[PDB]
Amino acid sequence: KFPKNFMFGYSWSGFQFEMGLPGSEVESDWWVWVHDKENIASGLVSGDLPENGPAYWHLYKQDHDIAEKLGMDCIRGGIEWARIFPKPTFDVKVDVEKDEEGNIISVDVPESTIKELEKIANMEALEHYRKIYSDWKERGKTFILNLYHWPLPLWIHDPIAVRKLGPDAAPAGWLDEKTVVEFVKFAAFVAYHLDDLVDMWSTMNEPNVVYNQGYINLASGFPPGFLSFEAAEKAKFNLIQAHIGAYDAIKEYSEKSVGVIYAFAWHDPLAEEYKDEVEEIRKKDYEFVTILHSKGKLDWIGVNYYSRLVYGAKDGHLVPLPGYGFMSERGGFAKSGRPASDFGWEMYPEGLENLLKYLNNAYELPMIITENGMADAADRYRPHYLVSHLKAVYNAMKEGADVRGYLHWSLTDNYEWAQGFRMRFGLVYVDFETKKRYLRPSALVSVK
Repeated sequence: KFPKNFMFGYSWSGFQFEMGLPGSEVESDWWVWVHDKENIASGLVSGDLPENGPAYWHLYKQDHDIAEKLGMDCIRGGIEWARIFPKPTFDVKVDVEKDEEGNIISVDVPESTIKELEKIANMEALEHYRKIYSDWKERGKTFILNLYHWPLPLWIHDPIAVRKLGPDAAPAGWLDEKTVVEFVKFAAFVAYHLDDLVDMWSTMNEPNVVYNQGYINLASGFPPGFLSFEAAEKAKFNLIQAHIGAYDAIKEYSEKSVGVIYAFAWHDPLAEEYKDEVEEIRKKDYEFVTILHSKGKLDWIGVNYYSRLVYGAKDGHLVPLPGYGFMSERGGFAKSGRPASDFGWEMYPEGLENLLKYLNNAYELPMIITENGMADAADRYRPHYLVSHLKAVYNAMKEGADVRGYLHWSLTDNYEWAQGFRMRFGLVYVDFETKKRYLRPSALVSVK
């Protein structure tokens, strides 16, 4: 048994879910990126398109109904910046204070600025977000809103251009210090308008995945797809600012818990001799969260756990080894003998149990499993994945970890970014031609 107040649910993100029937469609850096001819042709993206997705924007009522009757009481979803401000906000001026080193101290966004923003915002789309959030909230359920889930406005980031001409030649995204301010406006705008429907906030989702995959692991098919550690560091730095600033903006219009949602790989030493060196890596990997903790800008943490990384020696440097964790064979078995998801991600509930105790000891904050699931078209392993991983959470809690819920990823199949639709994470299958929902048997583990 889990505590009386422990929430069960799921999570969705705008890009992967909203689009699917005409009307839905929204220009963003990511959109352009998955439509780019060069990218599709070179195999760097699936060539699947998000406008062929599950169409949640229209079909949210059914999905909610399904989740409800599956006993779910909490959803964590998003709102898409590029959907709310298709047109730039730069001309709506705000007073911004900076120190010597070039840090952000404040960004005043009064009620009047919100009104000036209403003029150029898509209030049509905002109203639709209300309908969607209300549909769930008025059922007497909990909702968590996450402000950023990767796509940016085209007027913020043009990844094609950035890649061909370099960041000085186009809207550079999280490389332009300007982008942080505009995001802050966005945060305040959203707080002001939607707080009545939100129980808890998250400034952003997996920002570590964004800066690392976009500017270092080119193989990932993330934008803008060019190699530079300096770029990565800079993007990381501005994402930290964006969080801090958005935290202050939400607080100025809401009295609720604000946190962040983060990609927590569990790191494991192949051999006992590396144990120390691997803990050093844990620190570096989670540093993003460590930082925000130390500035007092985290009321809670969104844990997103899937698999692990195993480190060993190669030609003298210590690196993450193939055949383990996220680097296992797709639809096969890791070296450990654990099976892997269709994404080639090892099944490793142990990691989550270890992780939660690590994060509780390190931060002593309230946590929610804001993402946990697997790509399994066949529902071959999902049922065990679920039950094993819930057991892992339950164990961590017994040893003192403060965990207030679990949100699976996800209710329905959706658009797994550069991998298209071949990665299906849903407890509910979706026929992307008919947009029809059919539950996988694993969905009934949840009816409990």
